[PDB]
Formats: sequence, structure tokens, C-alpha cells
Amino acid sequence: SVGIVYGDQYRQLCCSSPKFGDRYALVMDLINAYKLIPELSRVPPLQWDSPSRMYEAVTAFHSTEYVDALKKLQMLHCEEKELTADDELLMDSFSLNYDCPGFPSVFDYSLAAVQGSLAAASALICRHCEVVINWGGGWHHAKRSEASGFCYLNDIVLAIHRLVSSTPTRVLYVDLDLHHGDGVEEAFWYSPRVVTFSVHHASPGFFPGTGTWNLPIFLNGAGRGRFSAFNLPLEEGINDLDWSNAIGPILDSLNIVIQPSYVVVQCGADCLATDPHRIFRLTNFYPNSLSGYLYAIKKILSWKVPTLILGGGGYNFPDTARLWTRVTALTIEEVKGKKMTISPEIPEHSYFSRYGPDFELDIDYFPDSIQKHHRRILEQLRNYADLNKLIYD
Ligand SMILES: C[C@H]1Sc2ccc(C(=O)NO)cc2NC1=O
Ligand SMILES: [K+]
Ligand SMILES: [K+]
Ligand SMILES: [Zn+2]
Repeated sequence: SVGIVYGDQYRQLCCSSPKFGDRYALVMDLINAYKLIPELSRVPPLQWDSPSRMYEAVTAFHSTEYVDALKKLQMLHCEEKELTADDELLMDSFSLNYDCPGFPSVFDYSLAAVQGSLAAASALICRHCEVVINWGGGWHHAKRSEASGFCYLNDIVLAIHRLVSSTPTRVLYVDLDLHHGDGVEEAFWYSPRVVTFSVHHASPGFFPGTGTWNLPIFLNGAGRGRFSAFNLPLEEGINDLDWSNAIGPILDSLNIVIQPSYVVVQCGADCLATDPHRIFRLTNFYPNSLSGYLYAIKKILSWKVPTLILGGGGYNFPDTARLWTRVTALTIEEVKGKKMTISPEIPEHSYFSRYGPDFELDIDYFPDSIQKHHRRILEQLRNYADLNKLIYD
């Protein structure tokens, strides 16, 4: 079965932020308009028996002091009065400012993704689903005691932690977002059981700054986690095929050597040619150019390993819905072996007018550095195998 995280309270909470507005409502409504919902298993978000149980779940990664500050920030934003100088200073010490400000539902919004990604991990653990999708999750930048790049709570780290601790176990994390997945990489830096891999753009002054050369060398983990953090920085302007050729062999070689028990894929839509970032030139095209996202999702799904698929970045809301709707249909096709015919025209639904003026499912777009990175990565995987006493071909 293929699971998808949703609910009425979950939808209201996922649509309550000022940065992502109603994006989640558009993604789920396009999936529903295309009659994909009957083919999917509804995975309800996790709920706790008490504030103590919730705090124990979140503090498996975040500090109590940061969680307290985030809850206080919500309370302060449900009042018209300005924050005191002392409260501004407290929030600044946790970076609860600038790109991560307060708003009336900041804590409920952030916790909602945690609730969804933990429930998604649980459904894989009990074998109820073979793959689970969470389009409200994928907040890769959040750190132990720091909000970062629109991420307040790291739902990915908490989901992976639940997976790695499930047997009385190895997880492969694949980060497809345009930005380097620093928060997840940092959390498992000292752990060989979680292997992280991020493909992204990296250039001077481009967020977050990491996932590139530090004689410059790549840092890749420490202690028992040495060689367990993998990075592929790419130049701006990369199309579907070149991005596909750069990642394909790395993905296949990580599966062969690591042999993960679970795969967690962060599927941020900010690499799309139509994203306001305008860095990469990836599409959502599915031939009967092939979308970079659709090529990598298909490859990962062909391994037959229980997989968690998450959202993330994606600033052109209708185009993010166009891609994630196609990811959802491909996942059904690949897991169930049931053809999902999707009409090239947008079906009529509540958000139809947002897909104008053409109303098409395809995004409206017309189209040896990698070799040295490939040789560096092949050597890192060999050192990872040598240190971890794994048998490789
Ligand atoms: C304001 C800057 S910083 C920034 C941080 C995170 C993201 C993101 O989507 N990460 O997954 C985007 C950003 N873009 C900016 O212009
Ligand atoms: K990435
Ligand atoms: K690691
Ligand atoms: Zn991003």
C-alpha cells in the first residue's frame, strides 16, 4: 500500500503560515481532482496523550529550551502587544526572527509536520504501507536549538530517528531540494547508521553555505560517522538529463553498498525551471525531457525498500502541485503495478483558476566537474565500506 498523510486539522495547520500560504491545499486538491485519493491509504497525523509525551518526542532531537521558546513565541503572537526587549533577545538566541518569524500558529504549524512525518515512519515500521508520502513535511534546515530557512522543527530527523531505533538498521537519506540539507546532515554527522546524500546548488552567498569544498576538501562526517555524509554541488542552469546523469550512478552505488532498511527522500520543488529562485532547469515532464525528480523517484522505488517521500521547498505553488501530483501517481504505478493515466489538462476543482491561463499539467517551460565529483564520491563510499566493515563489489 502507498500512504499519504492528511486530515482536516492537518490541512488548516499546514496552510496557516505566511511563507507557504495555501500551498498544501493546492497540492492535496490537485491529487484529489486527478482521482488519486481512492488509490492511497490515509495516514492520520500522530497525536499524544499529554504535553509531557509531546515534549519527549520533540526533545529526541531539539533542546527543551528551544521548544519552550517556540511555544512562548506562539503565545506572544496571539496578543496585540509588542514583545519586550528581553523576549526579543530570547527569540534572537534561537534565531526565531528574520526568515523564521513568529505568527499566531507558529508552534502548531511546525509541530503538525512532526506529527505527520512520525506517523508516516510508524506506518512503514508496522509494514501497513510500502511507501508513505508527506507533502506537509521535509523541513531539512532546522537545528537542535535553532530555526533556519523557514524550518522551525526538523520533522525529517525525528522521522529518521524513529526508523533507526525501530529494531531491538540503516537509513539512506536522499535530499533533492535546491538547497543543501544541512540540518539532517549535522544531526547524523557522528552516526554511520544514517547515510545522508544531498544534491543541490552551492555558490558564494547562496543559502545555507555548506555542502561544498571547505588544498580544499569536503568534510564528510566525524567519529564513527566518518565518510557517512555525501554531497554533490551543481552549477546553475542544469537541465533534467544532466542532473539525472549526475545523480543516477551515485544513488545506485549508495543502495548497493549501504543496503538500507529505509529510504527517506526529501523532494523540494525549488529546482523547477519555473521556481522564483531560477537556479536549476528541472521540469515535471513524463514521456510515455524526462523530469529529474521523476527519474530519481523511479530509481529509488525500483530498489523495493520501504520509503518515506517528503515535501520541502517550492515557491511557485501551482507548479509545485503539478510536480508532487506526478510524483504521487508515479509512486502508485511503481508500487502497485497499476497504470495511473493522468490527463494533460488540469481537471476542474476549487483551485482551477490558479493554473491559468493554459490549464496544462506540464509546467510552462521550453528548453568534467561532475566526473571529478563522481571519482571523489566513489572513493568516499569505499572508505565508508572499509571503516564500517561492509562487503562491496
Ligand atoms: C531568504 C533567502 S534564504 C533561504 C533559506 C531557505 C530556503 C529554502 O527553501 N530551503 O529549502 C530558501 C531561501 N531563499 C532566500 O532568498
Ligand atoms: K538538496
Ligand atoms: K551520517
Ligand atoms: Zn530549498
